[PDB]
Amino acid sequence: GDQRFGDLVFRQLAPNVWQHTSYLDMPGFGAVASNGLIVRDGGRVLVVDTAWTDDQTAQILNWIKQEINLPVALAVVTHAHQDKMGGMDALHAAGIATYANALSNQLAPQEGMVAAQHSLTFAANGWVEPATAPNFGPLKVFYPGPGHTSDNITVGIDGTDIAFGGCLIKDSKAKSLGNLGDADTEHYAASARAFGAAFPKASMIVMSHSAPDSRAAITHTARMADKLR
Amino acid sequence: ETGDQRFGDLVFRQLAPNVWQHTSYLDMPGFGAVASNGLIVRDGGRVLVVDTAWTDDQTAQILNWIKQEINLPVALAVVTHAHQDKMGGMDALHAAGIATYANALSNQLAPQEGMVAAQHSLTFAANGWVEPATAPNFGPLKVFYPGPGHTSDNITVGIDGTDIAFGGCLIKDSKAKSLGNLGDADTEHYAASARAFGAAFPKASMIVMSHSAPDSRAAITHTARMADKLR
Ligand SMILES: [Zn+2]
Ligand SMILES: [Zn+2]
Ligand SMILES: [Zn+2]
Ligand SMILES: [Zn+2]
Ligand SMILES: [Zn+2]
Ligand SMILES: [Zn+2]
Repeated sequence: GDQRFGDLVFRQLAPNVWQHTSYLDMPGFGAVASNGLIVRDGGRVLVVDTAWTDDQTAQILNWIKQEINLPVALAVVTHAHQDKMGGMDALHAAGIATYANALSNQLAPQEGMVAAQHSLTFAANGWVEPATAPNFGPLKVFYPGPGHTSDNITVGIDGTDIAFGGCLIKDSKAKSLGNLGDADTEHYAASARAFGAAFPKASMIVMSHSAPDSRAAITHTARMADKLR
Repeated sequence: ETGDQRFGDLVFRQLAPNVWQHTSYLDMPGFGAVASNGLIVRDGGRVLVVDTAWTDDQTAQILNWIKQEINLPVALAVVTHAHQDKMGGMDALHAAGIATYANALSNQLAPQEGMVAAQHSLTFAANGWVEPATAPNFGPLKVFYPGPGHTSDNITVGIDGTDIAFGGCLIKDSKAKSLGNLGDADTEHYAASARAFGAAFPKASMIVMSHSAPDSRAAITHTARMADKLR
């Protein structure tokens, strides 16, 4: 089911949804995968997360041209770290409208990232303010609270079984929560639980640094996070 | 101390013709007391409040002093993050009929932090400035989100037409040895957030903060210098 295309891997998850995967060598870790999503919505394609690099991100656009052949209407990026935002220039070079949590955009310069063009804001219950998410189609954006980072956001894919936890969620086989360097250890557990509650019927949980898992990934992550506080 | 006024457990100091600092104290028997400061602003025929006191009773004491001393209606309050010193008195504000505003994030965190949420949520652009439709009829209050620092949700307030800017718990005074309550702090971004506050209110010469008396702009650069060491 995996398709190799250059140094990237693509996996179809549903009739209109694919997972993109890109790799970066990290000392002591070796080659580290990061996953995002590609969604076909009518005559448009919507992207969740860049690849680690601009060149890899341009390859996502090339793959889309070959396999889907619809224009990319927008991309949303799920926090200000390299695996999610490292390829912003490739999107901007291509004239693609980009969106991130306002806070991600504010942190981007400190994090060595290029800010997205547009900022999302959120209600007190975590749901995106819809005026700030123009023509997002099936992408349903939820801010679960601080966890992996202060700015981390999540995305449900309406009309499918899929929700995307980004780097907040790890799979049920994980022994750790990954990079906690920028994490909120007090609030991480509640944020993970809030993600689950926000998308209560998603059965396929996609995440940045594990292959897709069932809903146990959410609970297992929350329980690991309980031990941080 | 001369010129300061007392009402119950609260102390008030006039900082400018239309601006007072409110000070309340959390007593922890056996140790002493922790002061927290907020602001009261007279804006023509109404009053605006920045931050509650630690408790509902203390906050009601603020409101009664306002009635006694200023005798204008309190239109709204802005609270600057979801911790007890800033939001502990929300129920008293609501019982008094005062409309309450906080960062959306403060409102989201409030249940976990044991606080009552504000009635309305403020949101912010990527440059930190409040999205104006979320802060209707705020008069001279200019609300700025400097980034994560003391907490993820901390906001700051400048008072237009005055030399005053309020850093809340983000800013410490310029003789401080440390940054104080770092339990919920963002150690990586704190220094940048402090600096961003300074740049947002570049002409403010009186810096008001939660846990020190008013200082000059030196408080900002000292805070940032201390914060640089957390990284
Ligand atoms: Zn990350
Ligand atoms: Zn990641
Ligand atoms: Zn960082
Ligand atoms: Zn605080
Ligand atoms: Zn405080
Ligand atoms: Zn806390």
